[PDB]
Amino acid sequence: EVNGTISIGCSSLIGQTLLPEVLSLYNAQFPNVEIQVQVGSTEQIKANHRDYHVMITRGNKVMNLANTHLFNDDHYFIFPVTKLPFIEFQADPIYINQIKQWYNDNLEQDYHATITVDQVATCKEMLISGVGVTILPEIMMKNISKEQFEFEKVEIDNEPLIRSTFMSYDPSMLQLPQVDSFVNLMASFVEQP
Amino acid sequence: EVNGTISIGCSSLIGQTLLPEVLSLYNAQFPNVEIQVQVGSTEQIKANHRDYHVMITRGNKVMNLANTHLFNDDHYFIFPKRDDVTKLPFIEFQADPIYINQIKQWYNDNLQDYHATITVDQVATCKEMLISGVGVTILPEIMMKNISKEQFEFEKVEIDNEPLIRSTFMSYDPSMLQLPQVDSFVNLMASFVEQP
Repeated sequence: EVNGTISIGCSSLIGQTLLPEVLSLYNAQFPNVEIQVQVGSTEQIKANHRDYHVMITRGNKVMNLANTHLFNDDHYFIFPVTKLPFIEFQADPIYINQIKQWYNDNLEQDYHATITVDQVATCKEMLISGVGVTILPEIMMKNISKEQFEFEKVEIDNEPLIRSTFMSYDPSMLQLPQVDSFVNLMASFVEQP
Repeated sequence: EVNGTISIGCSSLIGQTLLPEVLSLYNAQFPNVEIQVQVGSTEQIKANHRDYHVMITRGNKVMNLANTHLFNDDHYFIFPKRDDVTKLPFIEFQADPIYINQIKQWYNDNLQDYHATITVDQVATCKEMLISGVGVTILPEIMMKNISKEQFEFEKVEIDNEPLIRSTFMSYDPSMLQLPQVDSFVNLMASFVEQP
């Protein structure tokens, strides 16, 4: 009975972790809805906001839209250290600067990124294949061998480095049944029992 | 010693499969080279070709560049462990239309009419959608690692028949070979893709 098209734009990391799980529920409850997913950078998604009924991004609340905080991720420094290449991914400069500062503080030498990549997913695969060491958000940490790697929680002044994920939309869109459906499902999905 | 910076642009699927393996080798041999990787659509990459010293894309050779064929992928139709499979949603990814039309055609021939219920941009998302039980899909074989052979069956895609294959290419401006870090990367790829 609910049946249009919903166009979702989200951070790339979300598209390989949260979103498939969410879409399994959604499609099961609303099978007659056609789903389009586009992934990319937050800044990309925000730039293209008009293409999307709903955006899921990382960083901060988006301007002139409703926002729902979905969750926070912790971070882990992952290594087989000063001599190994650090793999840096692309994000807003405040967050990268927290990681740089942490590396400078808790390691001996100066932070230098030998390899820089767009996406966290690529970064993780670079890690798994031995290219170097990196820091990951914990939601990206599954299927990394606990035998080959060590995991150290990243804290700054004894407070975990965290990143927030948000769902953003124009409240007016809730007039579209298929969108209202997705936003409500999502309010439920992000609560913990 | 080889240094400077190399800027690589590739298809998104390549950044999770081939490229880490290649970059482990490359960084081991040429530790003083700074590496930048950008992933995306073959369209996107080719559009931004001036940001990149080297591109690795899927489809066909790129125009006004040197091209090196790297390899070919087979394809598998993947579904929960089967002939009640047309009642399940099919997940389509974005690629050039000839390629997508082969997949559609094969579906129509071998199964109901093709209809994508979920469409996503990247093959990797498509695979994670598969793993999470959203539906069934066709994947290139290089994307099939870690898909539980306990939960899923794998059927090879053939068209008259003639497996459905997709080609990967490395493209570059031959003048770039004057940059030692680029000449290095390209020669390394030449042997990386050969098989013992």
